[PDB]
Formats: sequence, structure tokens, C-alpha cells
Amino acid sequence: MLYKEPEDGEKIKFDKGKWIVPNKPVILYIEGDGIGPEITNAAIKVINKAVERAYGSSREIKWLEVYAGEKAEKLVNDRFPKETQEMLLKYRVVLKGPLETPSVNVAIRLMLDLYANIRPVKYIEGLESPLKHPEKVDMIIFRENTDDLYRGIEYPFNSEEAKKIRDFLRKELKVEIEDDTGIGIKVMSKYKTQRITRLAIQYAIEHKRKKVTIMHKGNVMKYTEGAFREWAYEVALKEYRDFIVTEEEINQGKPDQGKIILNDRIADNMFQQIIIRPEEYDIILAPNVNGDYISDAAGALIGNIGMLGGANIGDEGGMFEAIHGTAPKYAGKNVANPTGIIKAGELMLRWMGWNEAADLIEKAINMAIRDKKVTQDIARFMGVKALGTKEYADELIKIMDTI
Amino acid sequence: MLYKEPEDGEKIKFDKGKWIVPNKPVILYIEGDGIGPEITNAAIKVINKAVERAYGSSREIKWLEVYAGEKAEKLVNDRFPKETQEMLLKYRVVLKGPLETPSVNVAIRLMLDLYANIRPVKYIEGLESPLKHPEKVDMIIFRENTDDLYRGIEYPFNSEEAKKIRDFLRKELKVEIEDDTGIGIKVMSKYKTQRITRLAIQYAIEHKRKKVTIMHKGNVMKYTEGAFREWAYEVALKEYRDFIVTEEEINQGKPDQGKIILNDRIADNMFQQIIIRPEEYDIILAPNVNGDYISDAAGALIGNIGMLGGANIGDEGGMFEAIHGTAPKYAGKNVANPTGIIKAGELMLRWMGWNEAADLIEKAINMAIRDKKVTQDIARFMGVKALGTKEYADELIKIMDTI
Repeated sequence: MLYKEPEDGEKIKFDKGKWIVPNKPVILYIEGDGIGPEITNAAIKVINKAVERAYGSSREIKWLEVYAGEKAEKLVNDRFPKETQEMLLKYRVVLKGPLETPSVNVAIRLMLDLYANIRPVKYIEGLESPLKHPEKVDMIIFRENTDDLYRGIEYPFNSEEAKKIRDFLRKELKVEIEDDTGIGIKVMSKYKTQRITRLAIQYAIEHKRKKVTIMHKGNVMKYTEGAFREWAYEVALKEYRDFIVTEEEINQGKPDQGKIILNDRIADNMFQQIIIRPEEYDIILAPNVNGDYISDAAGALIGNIGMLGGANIGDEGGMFEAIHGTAPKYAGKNVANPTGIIKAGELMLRWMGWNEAADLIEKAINMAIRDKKVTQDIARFMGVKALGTKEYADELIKIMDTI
Repeated sequence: MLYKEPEDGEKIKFDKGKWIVPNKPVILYIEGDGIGPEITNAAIKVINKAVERAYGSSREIKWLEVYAGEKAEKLVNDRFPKETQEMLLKYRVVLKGPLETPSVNVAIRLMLDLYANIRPVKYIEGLESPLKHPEKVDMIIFRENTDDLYRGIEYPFNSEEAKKIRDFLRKELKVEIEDDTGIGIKVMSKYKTQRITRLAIQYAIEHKRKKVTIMHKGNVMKYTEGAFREWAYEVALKEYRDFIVTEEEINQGKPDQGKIILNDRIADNMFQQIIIRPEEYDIILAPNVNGDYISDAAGALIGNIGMLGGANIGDEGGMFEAIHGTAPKYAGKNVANPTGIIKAGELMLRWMGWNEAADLIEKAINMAIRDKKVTQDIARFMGVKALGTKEYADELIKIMDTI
């Protein structure tokens, strides 16, 4: 056996995806390549303090390190070892550092069935920002991570498969396509749409969020994006009636918006409104391609994209990770910024229901940034001495001990 | 006919996609609805002044008004009269105000085959921006205006049409797809991509630009977007070899960057870049949906969206318009801002090869705004009393009389 499960631990469980967490949950973690070992072990240190300072031994994460990537290769000769997979299907929750793409990330998502990609982007107190007023950006994107025309159903223009489709459409649908065309089949799932809409509303109800906007270009693509918006509304009302209110209803004769507001906006002006009035958005729900575009812009609203964390949640499991590469160039030098992976840890806490410790990490970070206790990649523009990876983590801990 | 054609004017003979303009070109214009009359006449006033001040009496535009929209409904009982169509097919270039939708915008695009949507976006001076440093924003977006999912080949998840498609992909392509699936076929034309790339390059050459970047998601949609990139690169290197240089070429030795530079970038991260350092973009080339989204993100950079102008160009014709609605609320109150349509008139001047006239207008607008001589939409945010629609155009005219 490679691993030795913590006998004082207990698997996190799921009921209708409610995610029920024990006082001593076993959580997996993969160091990752490059800077991973450093930012991740630093993350695990700040989270434990955030847990003990908020619950004081009444709760404690029993970490279990599994191997994947170059560590697994340089030790067991398998970049993704069977024992590692068995621990993943059993414990179902991993905080994983960055891993090169020499696939492991896809493998994990597939085997745990993580369909929803979550990207929370809120401004942190004293960071540089391309915006003049970023101090209002507090949104979280919910992306259905295997649904748009990312499924892969496409063919080169000079392929016979493409010829088959062109012949088909021409006589079976009376649709005429030229020969010099590349063809892709965009597919929009009803089930997939409903599954992610549930997660979005659920999350809003658990963390008492107020607005849930649907990003869509359903005015032009009626049966894919348009269908998405329709279904989203359908299941939101057929299943969470007592919790939400359509924008069309408060803007009507049955107001009282003291609960979740489900509304929608065409995707065209979306890119405008996030750059000029980011406060207009809270929780954004959209298909796979939109979410890939909207989120990158989102994170641009507030510089230091590598200080954000994300997640991949499924009906029963989750994977959390910083949103940056392995930076093999700064590996083992105690220079890298561990904020990105610590922020994934925070998100992992929120999902866990442990909002008190999540909130501590957030406050600790905000404090340190405005107090100039930062790693070199930020202090460069904050003209002050840079703190190392371990030191930055310790400053957070040292701060956390004095709320 | 009801249109008395200028007998001292000549047709613009764009033969090679280059636009061969006489000294007295005949140009059609449509006032438009709501604020159409006011803002369009103002535009015509300032444009004739720029022409005259730059070329004296050696050149003069021979304006010819054609009816469309609600004006044509009152005068001719036809939203888009056949006579108006004869003039469009004959003179082929129009400056048109905004028009409601009970559309003629799409009809003109169709009958003149204007496949290219051009959107130049550049900062002004005293204009508020949501960006801290919007100064080095001088973009121009070249969008293929009828090429992908916008062609309309989609079907709802419960259509017999969709059933035929789901059957085909199964028995003939052997691809697995659920039944609760909306379907859209993304098409990408090798021909369409080449014609718009030519326009793009042809524009950089004639207007001393120096960078054409290809926006695409060729990393997940290789056979459509990826094909777009491949084909764009092909026609460039094959038909404009002596005018351009790929990114990969300069760094791989022999520089010669004294010619237009051509490169590409993935679209996901492109949306972050336009926000943190938009100066990195000159001419952006992209497919239909991408450019539809990249266009709003940019432009949302400078904020005053209604002060932007755009064009729809074909191999031999052109439509120029402000990028804003008809604002029925401000109709006939001399309050609407005419800058947008004027900017369209500016882009029109440029395409005609009359850069002197174009530069006058541009400098004039910058001087009026830095000197706070603006309409209500802008005065409201910069302390002084607004100028009316007429008065503002008059100020520009006196300004051009000085420079």
C-alpha cells in the first residue's frame, strides 16, 4: 500500500448532493508539479489554522496525500497510479496543486464526474487593478463543464464525415452548405442544463447569495442558448419555487424580493456590463463556451489571475485548485504566491459548509494585502520587500490568530 | 422617380475591393428613426465641412437621400420601397441613421452582400473610462458577418428535424448523443475566411497599420476556429507575402518587421488581455461569434458606446452607421449625441481613401471634448453645461475651420 488512510478520519458524504461533512473529514491532496509542493503545503498550513481558530479541535481535516504527475512517475513510474484512483473514488474530495500537461486533471474530473466548474472572483482589498473601481467585483461563475460545442463533435472540411453531413443536410433538411466548410455540431442538453442550474440556486441558498443571472445569446441561437435559458427557468421554478423570484415578477405585482432573484441578460452587452458595472452581477449561469469567455474577462477585472482559485463539483465530490500553471521556473525557491491555492481551499470550505474558517482566510488575506505582507509578484508594484512563500503563509496564520 | 439623382455626381467604382472614388462621389443616406434626422443631418454638416476644409472645392460629396424605415412608411407606405432598393444597388454606399424593428439593416447587408462588419474602437481624451489607463486603446475589429452558428442551422430538441440529425450521427457517424438535446451546426467557410482576411490586410496596407491578430479557439475547435486560423495565415502568406511577417518569423531569425505583423492568440485569454493591456491589439481578425463578443468587451473599454461608429463592407459597397439605437425618448429635442454617426462618417471617409477629411473630424472631436464642448450624455459627468445636437456640430465645424 502506498497510502495509509487516517484512522481518525471519515469520508465526507452526499445526499442529493447536499454534501454532509463530518467533524473530521478525510480530504485528499496532490502536491502538484513545479511550485505545487510549496504553495500547497503552505495552503494546508493556513487552512488548518483557519479551522482550529474557528472551531478549536471540535473539527479537524484529516489530510491524505495521494500522488499524481511527476511525483508519481519519479516514485512509482505511473503518472496516475491505481491506488491514487481508488482513494479518489473513495474519498471524493481533492485540493490539488498545478500539474503539467506532458489529462490528470481531465482523468480526475471524469472519474469523479465533476460537471460544474465554479469560478468565484471577488476583489481583495489592496491589489493593483486595471479598473478604476474594482472594489465592488464580487461574482461567482457557474459553468456547465461538458456541454457546449466543446464535446468535440467536429470534422475537417476535407473529411468524408463532413461530406456525409453536407449531403445529409442538403436532401434531408433542404439546408445548403458549401464544400469548403468545417463542421461542428453544437449540442445543448436539457438534463445537463438543469443539473447545473440546481447547483447554482443551491449554492445561492446555502451561502445566502441574492442574484442568479443567466448569460445567454438566446436571441440568435434559440434552440441551444435559448433552450438553456428556458430550461434554467423551468427547473428553477418547478423545484425552487419558495426560494426564488423571477426578475419579471418583482418588476410586476408580486415583488417582495427578500430572497434569490433569477434573471437573464443577452450575452452581447454582458462583456460591457462586467467591465463598466460589475456590481450588476452576482452568480452567473451560462453554457460551456460562454463561461470559458466570461470568466477570463471576469478575472481580468481584478489583476493577479494567479491569485484566484476554482473548483470542479459533481453530484458527489469536488476538486479544488488554483487558477495558474506550474511555473517550473520558480520551483523550490520559496518565491511563488500561494494565494491561488489557498483561495481554492477557501472555496472548498464554503462548499463544506465551514463558512467560518473560509471567512477567516478571506479576512486574513485582505489584511495582509493592504498591510503589504506579500510575495514578490505583488510587492514588485507595491514597492516593498517581498515575503517568501512560507513567510507569506505564516503572516496569514499570525494574522488569523488575532481576528 | 421620387429620388432626384444628383446630375453632378459620379458612382464610386470599387472594382478591386479597393474603392475608386471620384471627386464628386454620390453617397446615399438614410436619416433613420427617432434621433435619426437630427444626428444624421449634423453628421452631413460636419462631414461636408471636413471635405471642404481638406480639399477645398476640389472634392465634394453629392448626398442623395433614400427612404427607409418609418419615414418611408409615411411617405411611401413601404418600410423599404423598391425605389430605395434601386438606388442602393446603383450607388452602393450609404450612411444610415438608426432604425427600429417592428429589418432593413439586414436587408441592405444582404442585397449589397456586405459580409464584413468593421468596428474601430479608440479612446478620445476627456471621456471617462472604466479603465484606469485607456490611453493606448486604438483597436479596429474585423468581423466575418455571416459565417458560423449565425447562419441559422439549428433545430429544437423535439423537432423531427433534430430527430433526423440525432439518427444520422448515430448510424452514419457512430457518435453518441442524448435525446433532450438542442442542435446547432457550426459552419466555417474557407472562402469566407479568405475574403475577410484580404479586407483586413488590404486595410492595414492602405492605412499604415502594422498588426493583424487572429482571434480563435483553435485549441478545442480545431476544425472550425482552428481552420479559420490556418486559412487566414494561408491567404496572407500567399497573396500578401511582401507586406506581412508572421510572429513566428521575426523571432526565428530574419526580422524585417518594417512590414505588417501577423499573429494569432487563443480567445479564452484574449478577453483578459483587452482589459489589462489593450494596446497589444491593432487589427483583430476573428470569426462571427467571437468577434460578436470581442466587439462588446472592447468598446466597453472606452465606455461611451453610443459615440462609436461602425461599417458593413462588401466587395463593392458599404453601409456606415453609429453603434446605438434610435433613442425615441430624445427624438426631436436637440439632445442626442451625434458623435457616433459622425464617427461612422469618419470610417466612411477612411474607406474612401480621404484620410485628410477623416483626420480633421477626429482631431476636431478630440479638441471639442478636451475643451468640454459636448452634449448632455457627457456634460453630466464632467461638470459643465451641455451643448445641443446642432450647437455641438456647430462647434466641431468652427474647430475644423482652425486646424
